[PDB]
Amino acid sequence: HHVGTNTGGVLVITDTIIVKSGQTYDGKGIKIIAQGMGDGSQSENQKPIFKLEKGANLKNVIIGAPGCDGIHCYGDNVVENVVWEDVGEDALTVKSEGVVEVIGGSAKEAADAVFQLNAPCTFKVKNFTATNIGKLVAQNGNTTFKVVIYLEDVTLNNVKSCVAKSDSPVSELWYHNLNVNNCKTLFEFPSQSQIHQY
Ligand SMILES: O=C(O)[C@H]1O[C@H](O)[C@H](O)[C@@H](O)[C@H]1O
Ligand SMILES: [Ca+2]
Ligand SMILES: [Ca+2]
Ligand SMILES: [Ca+2]
Ligand SMILES: [Ca+2]
Repeated sequence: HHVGTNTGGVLVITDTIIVKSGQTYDGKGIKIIAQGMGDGSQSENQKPIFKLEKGANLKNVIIGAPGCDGIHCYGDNVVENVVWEDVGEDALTVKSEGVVEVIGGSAKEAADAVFQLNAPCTFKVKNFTATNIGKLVAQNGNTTFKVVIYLEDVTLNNVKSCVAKSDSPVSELWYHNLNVNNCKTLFEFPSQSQIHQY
């Protein structure tokens, strides 16, 4: 496990990092601390640490407290080996349509949702651990567009509300090698038949 060459460095930022289409931001293990962008509370007007435009990728960062409004993803994004040490309002939001994959990494201390889906998308969480969270995935409340969520090799500990919540009857959640400890209720969807294994 060659840890990255920026490991032990801390980057203090005062504005959102914008990653453009076709660009990959590779932090090489850098820890990011945002200043002036939010306190990581549940206040809904914090800034994102990263804005990933459509077709942008992000890898190998640690997001330190304050988690602010985390990572905004505008579709067709891969987010690989990102560690949220203390999730802010949420960890990652899907803001526009496309495929978004979170592969590797982990999240801890989400007072409410880790992943927030606000546009129709295909959303995959793979090889991921999260501890002390309200929900792993939430589709924006009272919306009825379609998301399809895949949880593959995911381990969850201490889930206060549920693994995933959606108010959309057309949305679907598919899981494969999902391990959950200390969780209220697994899935808050209009019908449990929207949830499938594979
Ligand atoms: O964090 C977010 O994306 C969301 O959080 C809340 O659910 C809010 O009601 C939404 O409109 C959106 O702001
Ligand atoms: Ca929110
Ligand atoms: Ca937190
Ligand atoms: Ca948010
Ligand atoms: Ca919230």
